[PDB]
Amino acid sequence: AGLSPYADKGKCGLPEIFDPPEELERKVWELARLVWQSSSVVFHTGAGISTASGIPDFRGPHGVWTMEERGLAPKFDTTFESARPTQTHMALVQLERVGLLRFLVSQNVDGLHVRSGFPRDKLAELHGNMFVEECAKCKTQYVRDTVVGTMGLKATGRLCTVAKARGLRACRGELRDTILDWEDSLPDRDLALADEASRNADLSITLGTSLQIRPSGNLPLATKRRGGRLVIVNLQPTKHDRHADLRIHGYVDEVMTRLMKHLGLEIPAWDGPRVLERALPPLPRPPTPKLEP
Ligand SMILES: Nc1ncnc2c1ncn2[C@@H]1O[C@H](COP(=O)(O)OP(=O)(O)OC[C@H]2O[C@H](O)[C@H](O)[C@@H]2O)[C@@H](O)[C@H]1O
Ligand SMILES: [Zn+2]
Repeated sequence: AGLSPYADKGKCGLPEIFDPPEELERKVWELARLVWQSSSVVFHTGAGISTASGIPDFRGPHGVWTMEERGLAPKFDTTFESARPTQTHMALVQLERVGLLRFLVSQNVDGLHVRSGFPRDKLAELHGNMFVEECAKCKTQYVRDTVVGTMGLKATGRLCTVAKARGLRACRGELRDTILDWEDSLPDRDLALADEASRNADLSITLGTSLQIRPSGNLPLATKRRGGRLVIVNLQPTKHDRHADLRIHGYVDEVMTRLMKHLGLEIPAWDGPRVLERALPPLPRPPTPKLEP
């Protein structure tokens, strides 16, 4: 970690919980009905959906902050550039393709949602993206193929190339990274879209986040606030466990694989990094799912 020293990293290293198989099976069927029936589905993702790609989380038993409390560095089985989207990442791509996902709110800086092919206009990256730099003068973002090279909103060394003055010159503004440091204000645009999506959802589903950061972790509560349903999928306890209508303790890849199977949808294969700015028009709404035995 090349971001500021900071006391309050929240509750780290709590034990993991696994729902027994009968209960897990019933819960994922309930999740499948909810997703199928709801008019406006918002997913909230954190670091737990990228552990299967080899990227450690922050507050899990081997998390970056957990290990830091005992002086150790975390283990990175991949670099950000070489990380591959998980089944969860690709399941979200497909749910968006078939009109079963309205918006995706992510706290992850790992760049995997964009790189999986998920459309940027349905994505809020609340804490940054290691691959994205932004012009300090005109606010244009650049999605790079490789990590921009700084963190904590510093200058990257590159300048903005967007044409200005009838195309007689470039903006030349200073490009800076988008990775927030501790206590930085969230990106205005992304937060406002995320809060709007949550405020108008009838279903919010959280995946692999302990929900300990504010305001990011409080956004799913806005769904519950208007009488919509809240689902939390996580191995550890989360801050907002007491507000969930449905709580699922299991491997997020297991949950999402079973969910897609219940919806009658294939999880597509990833074929290398993409960047999709705007969502395509949806595929046909899938055949009506079969229900639980
Ligand atoms: N395969 C898995 N399946 C289900 N749950 C999992 C899995 N792997 C890990 N978990 C759970 O996944 C959860 C991940 O929780 P946290 O580690 O706090 O990550 P955040 O995304 O909420 O952290 C938010 C910000 O805080 C930081 O400062 C950064 O700025 C972050 O952006 C754990 O509770 C694990 O049990
Ligand atoms: Zn610019």
